[PDB]
Amino acid sequence: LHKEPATLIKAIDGDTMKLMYKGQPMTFRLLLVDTPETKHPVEKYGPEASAFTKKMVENAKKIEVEFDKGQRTDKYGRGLAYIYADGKMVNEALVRQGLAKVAYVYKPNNTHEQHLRKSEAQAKKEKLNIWS
Amino acid sequence: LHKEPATLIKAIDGDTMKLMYKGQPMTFRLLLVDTPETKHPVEKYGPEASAFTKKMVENAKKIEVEFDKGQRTDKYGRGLAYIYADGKMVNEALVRQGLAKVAYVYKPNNTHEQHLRKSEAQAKKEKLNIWS
Ligand SMILES: Cc1cn([C@H]2C[C@H](OP(=O)(O)O)[C@@H](COP(=O)(O)O)O2)c(=O)[nH]c1=O
Ligand SMILES: Cc1cn([C@H]2C[C@H](OP(=O)(O)O)[C@@H](COP(=O)(O)O)O2)c(=O)[nH]c1=O
Ligand SMILES: [Ca+2]
Ligand SMILES: [Ca+2]
Repeated sequence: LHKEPATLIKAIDGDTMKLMYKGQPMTFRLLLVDTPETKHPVEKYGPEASAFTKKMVENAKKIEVEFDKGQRTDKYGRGLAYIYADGKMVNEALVRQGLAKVAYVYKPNNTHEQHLRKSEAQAKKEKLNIWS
Repeated sequence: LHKEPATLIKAIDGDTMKLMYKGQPMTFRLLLVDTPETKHPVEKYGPEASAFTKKMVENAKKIEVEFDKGQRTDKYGRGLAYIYADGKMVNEALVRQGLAKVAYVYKPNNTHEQHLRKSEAQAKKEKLNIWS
């Protein structure tokens, strides 16, 4: 796996954002996590998660995307990646805060599954947000 | 944020101590500050800060811990908190004396950041210890 540059266009919610990738606007969805819903007819913590992600990506010097080993886009045409803001994985950051659950683990896009799972466990142990 | 009871087990240095929290021994590290080093291969004021903290927590009737809004432990498994000795925040007391600098401000655990920064400013104006 390798990290590639991208440019933030717009934060959408906790786990979705619009990025400029290779000179094309693309919706990206975070691999291996689910932040709570705020669009589809609002879950508890859905708003917080969004704010968190929005802040984390807006404030970054650099945004990078890292595809996994399998599919790079979902059925909705969303890029599927691990996305890093100045080197800190957004996917992990959310989970570590109890603002996301590890979810949608579709092989073979599961390289960071164990890392994320352990962040989840700590968050759960610390009774943070979703786990509170 | 809410204050929770704990029991002193041992003062370690200026910004680290061992407490009994919910019936288990844990190392705790003070949020938002850094006292000078005395362990890792001895900075100026390190010994002074240790003594201050040790005195403040040993003489207390009650010790309380106050977690902030995010992570409750660091990578070393140390609890991250605002610690209060008879209602007095140890973190602030140190800063107020110029025995610690405000440091390691890692969002979102930054609730008392401003209060501490003001204490620091006064300690600096007064040319205390580290700022002397
Ligand atoms: C994270 C992820 C989501 N998805 C799909 C699964 C869900 O589709 P369905 O809605 O049709 O079940 C949806 C979850 O995304 P959201 O959490 O953005 O809704 O996106 C993937 O196909 N692969 C992925 O890796
Ligand atoms: C105060 C604090 C320290 N730490 C870490 C940062 C430093 O890690 P590194 O040692 O890996 O740089 C270390 C500083 O504490 P000390 O002053 O006890 O060294 O503890 C946190 O991760 N979060 C915190 O809130
Ligand atoms: Ca979601
Ligand atoms: Ca220190």
